[PDB]
Amino acid sequence: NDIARGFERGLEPEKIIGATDDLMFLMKWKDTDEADLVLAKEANVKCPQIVIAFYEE
Ligand code: NA
Repeated sequence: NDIARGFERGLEPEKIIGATDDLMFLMKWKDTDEADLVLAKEANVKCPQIVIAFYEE
């Protein structure tokens, strides 16, 4: 889970580009070309609309 502290970077999420197994999302950050793992449990709460756009895919 330590593998997935992307939020601590303090950037704004933009878009989930992937997932893997505790469920994790590869999160892409706004305006940069960078992505890091964050825990789905935590993304649900911090950026629910973005979590949801990932599912409608
Ligand atoms: Na959101």
